[PDB]
Amino acid sequence: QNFLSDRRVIADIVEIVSRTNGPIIEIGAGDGALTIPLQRLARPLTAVEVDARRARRLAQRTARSAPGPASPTEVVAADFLRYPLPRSPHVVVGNLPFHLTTAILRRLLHGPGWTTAVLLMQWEVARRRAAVGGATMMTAQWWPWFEFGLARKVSAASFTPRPAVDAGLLTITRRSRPLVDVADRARYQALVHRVFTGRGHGMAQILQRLPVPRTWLRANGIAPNSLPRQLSAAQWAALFEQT
Ligand SMILES: Nc1ncnc2c1ncn2[C@@H]1O[C@H](C[C@@H](N)CC[C@H](N)C(=O)O)[C@@H](O)[C@H]1O
Repeated sequence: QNFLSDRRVIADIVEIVSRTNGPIIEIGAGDGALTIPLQRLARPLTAVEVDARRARRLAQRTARSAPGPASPTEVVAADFLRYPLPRSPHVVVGNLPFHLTTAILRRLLHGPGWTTAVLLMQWEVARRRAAVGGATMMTAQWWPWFEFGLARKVSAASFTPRPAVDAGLLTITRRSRPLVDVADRARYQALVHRVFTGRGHGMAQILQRLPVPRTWLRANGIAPNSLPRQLSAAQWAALFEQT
């Protein structure tokens, strides 16, 4: 496991979390590198840590730095993949174990209540999720319900011990107005898969060899030679409504 040792990254994450509202849930709290600074935001906090011995040590540390028994942070010894997320508004934050990143992201994207997620993960994953240099199939598949932001790059030297690759700080925000109804999620995500894996050179050829009016692409501001990665969230949703 790679614990966050760079205090500047801690300050940066706390700065982003401080601009949000409501209760906070932290994934992989560890020794409390983020938990202790997050508790000073005076908001309700739940810190999740799968190592029970480490979770008990963290519960003592959070209580010691808290105003006292009468006033704070609940430390839960649990696997976040099995943790029931509340359906009420909350904010999620975490330094994710790099081998469980996509499973944790899947669990969060299908989960309720949370309005913002502030997550530390592998740099290549955070880059693809934030659509740096164009969107990937997974980003476009979640775009009607969420927005992704790349806050910063984080060197492997900012962790102890050092991971094999660098990291990225990713923000995710739940759209208050979804672009596609959640009931149509599986058909929407199937269409996005079909376009990213379809044969053809460019959108005009891809949409031809697929099970769309020929005037549709240019009327929606899409160049016929464009690649699926160049489409915006609004264009994917218009394509879903069309098909
Ligand atoms: N599935 C899980 N659910 C909740 N915690 C996890 C899970 N898997 C790993 N853990 C913990 O996730 C943490 C991930 C670490 N990269 C960071 C820990 C901590 N925030 C620190 O920076 O001090 C480790 O403390 C792991 O023990």
